[PDB]
Order: sequence, then structure tokens, then C-alpha cells
Amino acid sequence: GANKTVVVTTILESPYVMMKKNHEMLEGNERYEGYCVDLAAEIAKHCGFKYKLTIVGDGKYGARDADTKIWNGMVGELVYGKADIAIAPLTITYVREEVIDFSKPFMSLGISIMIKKGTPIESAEDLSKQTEIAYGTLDSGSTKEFFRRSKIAVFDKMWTYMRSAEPSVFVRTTAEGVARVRKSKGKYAYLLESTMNEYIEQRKPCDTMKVGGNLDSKGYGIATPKGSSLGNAVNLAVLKLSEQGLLDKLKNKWWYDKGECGS
Amino acid sequence: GANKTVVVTTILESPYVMMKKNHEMLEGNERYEGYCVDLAAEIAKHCGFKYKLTIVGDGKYGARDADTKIWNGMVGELVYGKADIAIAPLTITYVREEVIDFSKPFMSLGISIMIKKGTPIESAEDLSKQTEIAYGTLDSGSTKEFFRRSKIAVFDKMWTYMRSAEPSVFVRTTAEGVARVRKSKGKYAYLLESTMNEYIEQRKPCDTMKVGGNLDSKGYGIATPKGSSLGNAVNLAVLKLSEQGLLDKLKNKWWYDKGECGS
Ligand SMILES: C[C@@H]1CCCN(C(=O)c2ccc3nccnc3c2)C1
Ligand SMILES: C[C@H]1CCCN(C(=O)c2ccc3nccnc3c2)C1
Ligand SMILES: C[C@H]1CCCN(C(=O)c2ccc3nccnc3c2)C1
Ligand SMILES: C[C@H]1CCCN(C(=O)c2ccc3nccnc3c2)C1
Ligand SMILES: C[C@H]1CCCN(C(=O)c2ccc3nccnc3c2)C1
Ligand SMILES: N[C@@H](CCC(=O)O)C(=O)O
Ligand SMILES: N[C@@H](CCC(=O)O)C(=O)O
Repeated sequence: GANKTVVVTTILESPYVMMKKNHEMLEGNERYEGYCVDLAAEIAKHCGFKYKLTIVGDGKYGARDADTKIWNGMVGELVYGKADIAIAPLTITYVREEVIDFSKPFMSLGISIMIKKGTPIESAEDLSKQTEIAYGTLDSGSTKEFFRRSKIAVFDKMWTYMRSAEPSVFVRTTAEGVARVRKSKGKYAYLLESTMNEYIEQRKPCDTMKVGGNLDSKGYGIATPKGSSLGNAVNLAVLKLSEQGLLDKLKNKWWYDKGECGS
Repeated sequence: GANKTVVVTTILESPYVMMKKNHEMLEGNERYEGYCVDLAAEIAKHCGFKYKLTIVGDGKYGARDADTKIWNGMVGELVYGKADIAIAPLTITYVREEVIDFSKPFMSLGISIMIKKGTPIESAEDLSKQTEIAYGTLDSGSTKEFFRRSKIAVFDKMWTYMRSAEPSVFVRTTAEGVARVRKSKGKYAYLLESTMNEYIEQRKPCDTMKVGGNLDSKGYGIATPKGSSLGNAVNLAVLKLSEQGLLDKLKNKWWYDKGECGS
């Protein structure tokens, strides 16, 4: 039938989606800026659709409750028909791939460690062998699931510690984890994706850093409900933008060009 | 109908597929070893199929002739029904995605520069601004297409030079490009994927090196003919092997564990 405005679910996560200067006085998509705001515009252009950006109601990426079997976050919004597409730093994972469709990836990342500068930690193994410095992950996302599921000895040991630590080491948003690192005088380290870690490293007050190699290697993809007719065109659009160098230009624009911690 | 042996197309490209010690006396899949031989076994196991490894007849990755519109290489073998799946360092590209199906990627790479140690080149821009050192790419693959298509000034300048250089700067196989670098006393640099570059850097006589950052960022995928029923299971298998850490273990096994240029 007739063309319809595509509902895009996304998440307020710097620098992917941020509230634009003077947003309270603005309406619709003009309220937002960031890597994924730019990426949504480019995809829409190449695919020939109009769209409305919406911020995911529960502020989550997406996990399936083992009791109720219900998905939350952006994944849930796709699964239950509340959005047509997710354009966000949404990690391609096995359990998600079973229930939604994903484009080829538009950005690579791995789990990484964020420390307050000077903290004597260089690796996951270092974290796992000490008790002076607490550490945790985001709730309802792929990093927490990575630890929950890992059979790798070091990561399994870390999960056994994290899942039972009191007070809780988990946070609801990336911003909360970053704030916890910054205020904890070296006594909290945060496990988060390299992309977000490297962004924060270039933001004032320039008091955090990424340490060690990444723990894994994966990608973010644009997601649609399983079988959605939008999927094929969106996937080709990602590959076209990749090949044109536009994704590289956007990463540079939002990570480094406006970095606040020097050249 | 009844289960049938899956024909796998692949390419003799170290360390993805190599001839095993004493192969002349061996038969079938036992003739071969390497990253993709191991990966094929793992995928077959998870997907529940028997398979026969075959080396692509024309020794090419795959390009579409602009005159005849016919695809060659592994892509052609899928497109014309000569193989059921390609398990190889086959780059996911837009023009390929239009004609075959790809899994999510199993390995990341970017175009990179290989030099003979001591060659005074640090970047693509360096290459583009000098005439002492020739440089080229592999035929019938994604690297040559990258330059042919690029609108980025430096890469367009490099293509204008390469496409008309005499004698030809292009090679038929990666091994030929590597040999050309090694024998040319610094006067030839080779543009090839970071994965192959980093492998060769750890092989005797340890006379080459990767210089500069990568020129782009992309992935290899497992390919099937468009619409093949095998695609869904194979894609989940890649994600499962990724998440289990098996792909990382295999990269380490074939690149670094048996590296010949020190620890
Ligand atoms: C199993 C794979 C290991 C390698 C990384 N990966 C990816 O899915 C991946 C690979 C390459 C990419 N290039 C550009 C943007 N996103 C990318 C994501 C997972
Ligand atoms: C073993 C470590 C426990 C945590 C504290 N340590 C640090 O190095 C450390 C690291 C960062 C800091 N930032 C502000 C104030 N104090 C700090 C102390 C030692
Ligand atoms: C060194 C570890 C060996 C295994 C048993 N351990 C723990 O349960 C343990 C206890 C408290 C911690 N607090 C912060 C970070 N990690 C911790 C690990 C300590
Ligand atoms: C400007 C360069 C042109 C090419 C030669 N140059 C080199 O540094 C160079 C680099 C590597 C070599 N390997 C063996 C023998 N000679 C070599 C000379 C200078
Ligand atoms: C410095 C370049 C400016 C533009 C015009 N140039 C060429 O066509 C040019 C000619 C010969 C070359 N031989 C090896 C490598 N690159 C070359 C580039 C030289
Ligand atoms: N990108 C992650 C969220 C961040 C994290 O888990 O560290 C996801 O899609 O679940
Ligand atoms: N991986 C490339 C071949 C190597 C190259 O072009 O450098 C392809 O799939 O075409």
C-alpha cells in the first residue's frame, strides 16, 4: 500500500544519539544529533523512506527475560511491532539474530576496560586476580550476556564475582558506569564496548582511559523485524556507505574531530 | 530430498587453505589444511552436513566482466551452480551482495601496504606522491575494485597510475605479489588485505612489513548462492563460533602460534 513513515527506535547514547542544543524548542527529528542520527538520514536517503526517530521507551538495548521469555529494549520494540527499524549501536549476537534481522555491520567493536587514569590494571586477567578494584557492566545488553555465557576461565571467574557482588556492580546506562569510574578514585573499572570507551577517552575531564586489548571482536548492525521487506535495501545501503567511506567519515566526525582532550 | 554432500569452493591462499604435508599421497579433504579448512569443519559440524572441499578452477576470488557480464572465481562458481558454499577469505562487497548471500563476517580486514623492510613509505599518500617505487594489487578481487571505484582523491590518483603502468603492476595471486615485493629491492610495494599482510610478516625470511593504517574497514563472509536454504544455519554457526571464541583461537593458531619471525 501507500508509503508510510518508518518508525526508528534508537537509544540516547553518546555520541550515537544526543540531545541537540536548544532541543526543548525543537520538534521531531531535529531534537537529536549524532552518529546514528546522521546514519539514519543517509540510510533513509538511499532507501527512499521518510522516518521518525523515537527513543526506546525503557532505555535498554535488549535482553530476553528467562522467566517470562519477553524481550525488552530496542530488540523488544522490533519483536512486538512497536518500531520498524533500529538504528543504534546494537550488537549483532546469536540470540538476537534468531528473533530479528540484522544488516551487515556498520561499525566494529570489542568489549574493553575503562579505568580512571593511573589505576594499576592492564587486562581482564589483572581484574580477575585482585580485590581492591570493583568492576561491572551495563544491564540488558550484550556485554553482560558475554560474561554470563563465557566458558573462558578468566571471564567465567569475572562473571562469578560480578553476579554476586554487593553493592551491585551493574549500571543502567553507560553514563552511569562512566560516572562511577570517574568518582570512585580508582576503585571501580567499567567493562564497556571499545567504541564508547574510546569516545569517552576524548571527553573532558580526560580522566579515563581504555586499557588492554579488547576481549572480543564483533559488530553493530541495523536491525529490522524478522522478514521485514526493509531489510534487503537497508543492508545494501550499509555496504554502499561503507564502500564510499562515509561510515569512516562519520566515525571521525563524532569521535575525534570534536574530541576535547587535545589533537 | 535426501542429504547430499555439500560442495565447498575455496582458494589456495595461505594460511586459509594450504596443501598439507604429504598431500600427494592423501585424498579428498585430507589434502588441505588451514584456517578455512578448520572453519569448514566447524561450520559443517554445527550445521549437520558432509562436504567436499574443492579449489576454485580459475584460482580467482570473483569479478564481473563489464563486457560479458559473467562472474569469475568463487563468486562465479556460486552464481552458476558449480558450488553450494564458499568458505574462503571472500570479502563482503556491495556488488557481490547483489548476486550471492553472505553470512555475517567471520574476520575483519582492511586494505594495507606491504613493503620490503626499509622502504621509505609510510602511507598511501606517500605512494601517490612519488615515482621511485611501483605498486599494484591482485586481479579479480575486491582490492582492485576498491581503487577502480574510489572517489577519494589519493586513491583515485593511485588507480589512474596503476591502471596504466607498464610493465603491469597487477598480479594473479597473492604469492606472486609477495614474491615481487621481496625481489624488487624496495622498488615494488603491494596493496593487499591486512590479514594476508600480517600473516606474511610472520613468515621467513621476515623481510616484509605492513606499513601505515588500513585504507578501509570490512569483513570476510561465508557465501552461498542467493536464496540457498543453507544460508540461515551457516550464519548462525558463524555467530556461535564467534561468541565461543573459536574464531579468535583459529586466527591465533594460523597467524601467530606458528609464526617464524620470533615470539
Ligand atoms: C566474527 C567477526 C570478527 C571480526 C569483526 N566482526 C564483525 O562483524 C565486523 C567485521 C568488520 C567490520 N568492518 C566494518 C564495520 N563493522 C565490522 C564488523 C565479527
Ligand atoms: C590499587 C589501586 C586501588 C585504587 C586506587 N589506586 C590508584 O592508583 C588510583 C587511581 C586513580 C585515582 N584517581 C584519583 C584518586 N586516586 C586514584 C588512585 C590504587
Ligand atoms: C582474587 C580473587 C580470587 C577468587 C575469589 N575472589 C573473589 O570472589 C572476589 C571478591 C571481591 C572482589 N572485589 C572486587 C573485585 N574482585 C573481587 C573478587 C578474589
Ligand atoms: C627510495 C627507495 C627506492 C627503493 C630502494 N630504497 C630502499 O630504501 C630499500 C628498501 C629495501 C631494500 N631491500 C633490499 C635492497 N635494497 C633495498 C633498498 C630507497
Ligand atoms: C608524483 C606523481 C604525480 C602524478 C603523476 N605521476 C605519475 O603518473 C606516476 C608515474 C610513474 C610512477 N611510477 C611509480 C609509482 N607512481 C608513479 C606515478 C607521479
Ligand atoms: N551494544 C550493546 C550495549 C552496550 C553493552 O552491552 O556494553 C548491546 O547491543 O547490547
Ligand atoms: N578478499 C579479496 C581478495 C584479496 C584482495 O583483493 O586483496 C576478495 O574477496 O576479492
